[PDB]
Amino acid sequence: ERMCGRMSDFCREHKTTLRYIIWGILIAGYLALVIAACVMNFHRALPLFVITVVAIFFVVWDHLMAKYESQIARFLSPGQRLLDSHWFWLKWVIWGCLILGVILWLVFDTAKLGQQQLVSFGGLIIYTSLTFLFSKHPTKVYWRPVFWGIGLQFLLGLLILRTEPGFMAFDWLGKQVQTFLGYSDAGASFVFGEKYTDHFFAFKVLPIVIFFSTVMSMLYYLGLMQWIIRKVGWVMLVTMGTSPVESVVASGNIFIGQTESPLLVRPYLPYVTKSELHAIMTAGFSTIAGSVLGAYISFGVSSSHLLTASVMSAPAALAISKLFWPETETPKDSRNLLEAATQGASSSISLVANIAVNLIAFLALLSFMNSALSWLGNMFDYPQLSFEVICSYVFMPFAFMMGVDWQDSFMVAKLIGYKTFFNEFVAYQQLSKLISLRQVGGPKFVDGVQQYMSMRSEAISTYALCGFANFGSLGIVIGGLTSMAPSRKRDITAGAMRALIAGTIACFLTACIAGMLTNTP
Amino acid sequence: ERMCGRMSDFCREHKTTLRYIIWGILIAGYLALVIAACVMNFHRALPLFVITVVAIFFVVWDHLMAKYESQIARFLSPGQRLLDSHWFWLKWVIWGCLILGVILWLVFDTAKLGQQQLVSFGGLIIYTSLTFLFSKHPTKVYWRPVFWGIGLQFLLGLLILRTEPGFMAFDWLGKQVQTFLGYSDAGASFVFGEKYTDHFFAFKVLPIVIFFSTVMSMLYYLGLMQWIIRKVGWVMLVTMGTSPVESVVASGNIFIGQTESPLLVRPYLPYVTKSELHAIMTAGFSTIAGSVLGAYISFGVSSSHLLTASVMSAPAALAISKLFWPETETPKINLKNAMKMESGDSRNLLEAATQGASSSISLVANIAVNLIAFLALLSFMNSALSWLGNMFDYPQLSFEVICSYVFMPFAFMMGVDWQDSFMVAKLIGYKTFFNEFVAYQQLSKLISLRQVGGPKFVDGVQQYMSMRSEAISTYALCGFANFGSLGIVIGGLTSMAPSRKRDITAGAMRALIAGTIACFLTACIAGMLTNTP
Amino acid sequence: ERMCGRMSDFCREHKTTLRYIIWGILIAGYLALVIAACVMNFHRALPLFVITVVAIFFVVWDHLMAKYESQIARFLSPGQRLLDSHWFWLKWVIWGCLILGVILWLVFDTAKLGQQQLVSFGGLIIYTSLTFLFSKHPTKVYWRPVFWGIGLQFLLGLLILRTEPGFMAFDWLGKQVQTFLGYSDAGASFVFGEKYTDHFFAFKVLPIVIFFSTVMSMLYYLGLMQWIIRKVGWVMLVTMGTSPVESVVASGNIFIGQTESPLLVRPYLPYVTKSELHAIMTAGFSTIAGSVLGAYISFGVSSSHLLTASVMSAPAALAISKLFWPETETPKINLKNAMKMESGDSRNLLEAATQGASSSISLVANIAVNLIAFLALLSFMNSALSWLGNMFDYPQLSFEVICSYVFMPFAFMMGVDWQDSFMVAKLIGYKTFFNEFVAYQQLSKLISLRQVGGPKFVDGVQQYMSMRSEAISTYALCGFANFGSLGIVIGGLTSMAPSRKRDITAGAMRALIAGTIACFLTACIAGMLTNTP
Ligand SMILES: CC(C)C(=O)OC[C@H]1O[C@@H](n2ccc(NO)nc2=O)[C@H](O)[C@@H]1O
Ligand SMILES: CC(C)C(=O)OC[C@H]1O[C@@H](n2ccc(NO)nc2=O)[C@H](O)[C@@H]1O
Ligand SMILES: CC(C)C(=O)OC[C@H]1O[C@@H](n2ccc(NO)nc2=O)[C@H](O)[C@@H]1O
Repeated sequence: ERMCGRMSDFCREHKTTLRYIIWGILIAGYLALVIAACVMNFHRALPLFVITVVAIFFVVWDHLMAKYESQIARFLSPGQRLLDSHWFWLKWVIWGCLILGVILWLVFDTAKLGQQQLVSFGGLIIYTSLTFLFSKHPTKVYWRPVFWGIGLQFLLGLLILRTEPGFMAFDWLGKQVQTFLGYSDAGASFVFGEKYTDHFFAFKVLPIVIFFSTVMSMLYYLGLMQWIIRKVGWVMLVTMGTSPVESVVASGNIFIGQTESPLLVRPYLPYVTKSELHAIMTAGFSTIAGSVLGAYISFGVSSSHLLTASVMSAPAALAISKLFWPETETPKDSRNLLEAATQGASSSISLVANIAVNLIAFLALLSFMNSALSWLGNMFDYPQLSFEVICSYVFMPFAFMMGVDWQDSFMVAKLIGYKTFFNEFVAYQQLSKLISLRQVGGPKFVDGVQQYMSMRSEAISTYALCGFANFGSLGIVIGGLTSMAPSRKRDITAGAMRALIAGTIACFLTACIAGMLTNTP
Repeated sequence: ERMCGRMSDFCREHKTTLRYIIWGILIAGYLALVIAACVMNFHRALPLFVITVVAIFFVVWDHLMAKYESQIARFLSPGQRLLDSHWFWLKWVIWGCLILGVILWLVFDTAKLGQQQLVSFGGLIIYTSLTFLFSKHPTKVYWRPVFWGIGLQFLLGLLILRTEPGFMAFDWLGKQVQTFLGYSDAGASFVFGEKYTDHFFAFKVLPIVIFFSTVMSMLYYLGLMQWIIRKVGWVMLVTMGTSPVESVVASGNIFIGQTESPLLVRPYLPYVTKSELHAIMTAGFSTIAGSVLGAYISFGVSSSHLLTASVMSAPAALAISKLFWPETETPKINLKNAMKMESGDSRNLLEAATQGASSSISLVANIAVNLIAFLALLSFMNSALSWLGNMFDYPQLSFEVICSYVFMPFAFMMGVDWQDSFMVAKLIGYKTFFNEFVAYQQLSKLISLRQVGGPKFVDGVQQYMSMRSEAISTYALCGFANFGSLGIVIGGLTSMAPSRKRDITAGAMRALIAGTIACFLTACIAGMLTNTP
Repeated sequence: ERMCGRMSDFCREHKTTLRYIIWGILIAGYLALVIAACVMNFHRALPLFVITVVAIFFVVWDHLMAKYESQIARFLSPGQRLLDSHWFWLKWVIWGCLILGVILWLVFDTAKLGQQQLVSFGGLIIYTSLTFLFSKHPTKVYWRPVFWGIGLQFLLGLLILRTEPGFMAFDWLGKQVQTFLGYSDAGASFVFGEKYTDHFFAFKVLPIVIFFSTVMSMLYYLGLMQWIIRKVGWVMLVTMGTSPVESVVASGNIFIGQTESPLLVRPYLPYVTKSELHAIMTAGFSTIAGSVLGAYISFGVSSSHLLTASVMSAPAALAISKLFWPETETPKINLKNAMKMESGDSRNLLEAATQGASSSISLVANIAVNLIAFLALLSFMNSALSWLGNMFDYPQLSFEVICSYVFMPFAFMMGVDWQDSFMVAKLIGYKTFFNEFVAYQQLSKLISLRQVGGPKFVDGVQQYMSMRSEAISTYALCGFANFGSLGIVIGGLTSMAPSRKRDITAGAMRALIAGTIACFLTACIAGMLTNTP
């Protein structure tokens, strides 16, 4: 094999140039594919052209910023110095302008809609105050994230509710995510037989976790996910104090489940601070997944309201995490692709078992609590006593503060009780039943039991229920997070209940703002 | 800012008094609620009133006993001194009186009942004698634990089986255990859908283990379980005279599985002697766990007999271990060290729940895989036996036919009559080679056949057996001693104390036989007390 | 006490005689049973008489070989010496005669069979040359194991395929294995209910794995599989001349999986050379286990071809390993040490069964989860490919429409005709990227389509392929070489021998390619001997 050795030496002589040539050949082939697709039919080939243009623009921008960083920094430094010099009096001007804008908005927009929106605004203020009062570290609170989150959720709500173009983009993104999950559905269909839909959770919801684990492992190996995390971290750090990890988690949870989303930042989980872990859990508890979203738009719940609530939850989750548990402490392996995929698979084999077992145990305990309450009520002539009715009676003032008129406070409180102590699936079933009763028509009160509730109360209830804040969710979150990062086990269980409460309050805040904006048609 | 800090400091200054007052106010409010419930309608509120009275009495009793232990010991000392002084001649009188009482009770009661009761008593004597003969150190035997264990079993059986209020009380306790464990379906149905019943075993029976493990972890963290364990262990320690560590483990094994029982004394596990380790393994084998009790009651097995079997099996295991592998060396664990139990790592409730749930994972996985393998082996064995027996004009030959003749003498000695001893032998064989779940399934089928009625002999094959034989079989099957389950238990124990690995395997096989003999002793006593239909 | 010790000592003195008497009595009883069965009805007792006769013959043969090995070696030595003396000129004559015989066979048989068989032989030559070229050490290649492996494969294929009694024997064995695993399929109904057929894969295919693992551990404890492995390994070692460890491993994979086969030489894994480690990996990747044999035969795959491929894969595996990665260092493992296989440490048979059952859990879990992930990725890939192809007015583009063209040359060289090479190419692609289960499923569907009948071409798409192509595809797919399994093998083997980790990851992909080439060689040899329908 003298010839083989000579050829190997020759290739090694021009190894870099050979690699550059082959990569250039592949790039030329991809560009030829794009150009041919455009030639045959441009409208048909438009998405591939747009994707290619965005990718090439990002590559060029990154290279240019890396090369010309010195000149850009030197040019920008004087502006930063000037801003630092004049901040002392400029902060007052900015705050005054913002207060003036809020006053104008209340005067011209909300006052015209009706009196019920001012109550929504009052509720918003009350909720913020209460969250600050019971915060873990009241003194060490950073108010910039909170105000930015409230303002951002307000703007996004106004961008999705008032304008159709804003609606279209988020609809498109949701469709893409659901289409993505359909693939794990197909794999599970093969492995568990065609009758896998008989056992929905066990044979459908967990294969999603397996597939997402696999893909995320591969994407961390390739290096795209770290680029995404860097870009998101930078933009969010300029716009808010939020750190990159929790910002990315919160953005991901908009369309991804609570159990899947922490896999976005799995490598960083051991080294996150307590506040960032609390923010991760809270962001998980205050959003719903994609498949459930499809099933809820199927039941008859409005699609626009579900989408608006899902999008608005993330800023609200971040603001409530930063207020409820501020950050006092200072922050802070795959040889090839097949290794990435296989390691993802194995991590999944651990995760799924832990999740399932914890969920079983927690639901059993909750049912026992409810049955002991029913027994105690039976001894008092009121066997109907349970968690749901205690919430139907306790939650009425909060429901009224959210904006729903007094008459409909009871039904909204009961729905929130079902949602908190039973998955929001049953809560949305009840809500759709009430919507159907209203649409069919009939007497408002049969004898003394109300049948349905106004349209506006239905919208508020739709906003309030959009979240995975239950105790089964508590179980699956604890199990999954302890499987992902065993080192932080003692820390994960510490902030679980506060995370759950923060998630529920985030849902209530989104509902408060939505009621501030929406009006009965 | 500063005001909040000042308020926090002021609260901390009076933190103890304020917290005590608030907790007392909450307790008083609960008491007022109970009082109001009783006033409104006493009959409905009777359970809550009884629970409150019992809890108050036990709290007061524990507090007083802690307060005046020295005075109690001082008052007791003169009596102990006098008894020690006069024991030299009083021991013979006590022994003679005990022998006379035994003879009188045996003659009158048993001879009135029939011959099967006398046969069961003879079987008890035979089992004890055989255990004594095949003992590790027959010369170095200490008979006091043996006699006291047999006496405690007899007293428990006489108090439950022969007294109606006790029978009703234990039946009620079993019903409550079943009802409590039935709540696992709330989670099983959610996780596995409403069709979870379609796969009965996998999506009903296994989740019960998960729920029980979580509940026991929570109770161990809180400290309710340790209270009962300490009390029963103290009773056994004072009566029989066993060592504190083995007494605590045997008392715990009543309602805790064999795998999780030694975790109570894990910190001191390396320092146990050989005899104590053998007793630990035996007490683990002889008794069943609390999780399986609900499932077995569901099949139709009597709850009173299950509960009585567990309670009587604890002292059975201890006495048989002391007779079978007597201790020949000085123990190294103090009573205070043994009794004290400290949570491994549970700062808050959620951590305890999560830890129990996580352990149930491996438990259930091993259980299911072993079941699959061993039932496949059973089917193959039956087919091969039938094929071999077809050669000799006997195609009915199977595993059951061999087992019925093999184990017949044990069933006959336990007190079962001649004709029914073969079916009990079949059950014993199923339990010995395969875990007791399948044996209990077969027993439930026989019980259902009896209850439904019909011909006792269809053509020439008996369909069901008497009620007394069913009670005896219930007692003789209440254990975890299996050939298949040996390996796992060894591994589990070896995980807790690797330093003792060489010792654990040495006494692993003999503990299984000791546990089976203990089960047979409990069954012998039950057969003696029960009366023929 | 003293009498008991004296009796124990006396029994210890005669312990060996007691064991010998017990074994003699058992043997006499078995012989008496066989005699009774034969005399009652020789027709019914034929199978048991045959089993007894073969068992006695093998026992006698083993005893004679063990006792008189020295005399046999003494007698054989002069002949070997004379052969070595004349070898200098005899080797040319033997080689020329062998080549002449090969040419005569080709001309007389293969040309008459048709052109496709000549193409199959050409493909055999092409595969051998291609493997030689891209070899780790082309200059240092030992050519004896290559020619001897090809010769043994040809001899075995000729014997089984071209002789009817041999063809019937392997069919009979396949049916017996079907029945043996059907026992497990029945035994899983208890755990997963009577509706386990609803979820075919998870609740039928995996219990087969568990039961096979249990049976394998049982047999390993007894010592039969070790006997068979020793005999086959000796047959291959006397001919080829490979090393002891690699011969034993490649001779014990015919029925053992890849993950568990190295346990045979687990103690010596850290001392194996790089070449022998590669041979172990290759023999792992080029054979299937016996657990999956039943399922594949049930789908409709021919049993004779499955068993013939399993048997032929081992010589091909070794020949390809020795061609691809020839040995350049002296092994340090003795033949006596390698052939020795330590029996299971299990105290009894049932402990071994439990150990195997507990071991199977990780294998089943990894299989399931890898299947889920990889099929999800396949669905995503197909969707993206169709989306891209829609832009060029070709939405039919997909993963299989690329595999058909990518792997076509390999199928064509194997001897398949032009028209049917694309379907075999799709099957090869499915087996390479995803496990052979899915490829065999597609093959079963095509065989069912052929058997049912109907139009050969319903449209411009072919429906089913010829019979000979089905046999060739049966041979080519009989392996465990997957991208998905490339990880698990490494993970297990590093667990067995951590010190060798750096070496294991070096020779994994080459081992996988060697396994695939071994499968293709078996397919070529099979296709050269199969006449067109
Ligand atoms: C029970 C099924 C049918 C259901 O949909 O009820 C909603 C509840 O099921 C959990 N859940 C659901 C979907 C998901 N990703 O798509 N992750 C989850 O955790 C979550 O607890 C929620 O409350
Ligand atoms: C499916 C279950 C109910 C069953 O059939 O049980 C048979 C085997 O399960 C072991 N087991 C069970 C429960 C437990 N704690 O609740 N500890 C144990 O060890 C025990 O060894 C026995 O042999
Ligand atoms: C569903 C099962 C039966 C199956 O089709 O298996 C596919 C993959 O599972 C690996 N496997 C399988 C069996 C075994 N011993 O019986 N050892 C293994 O490693 C092996 O990689 C193969 O590709």
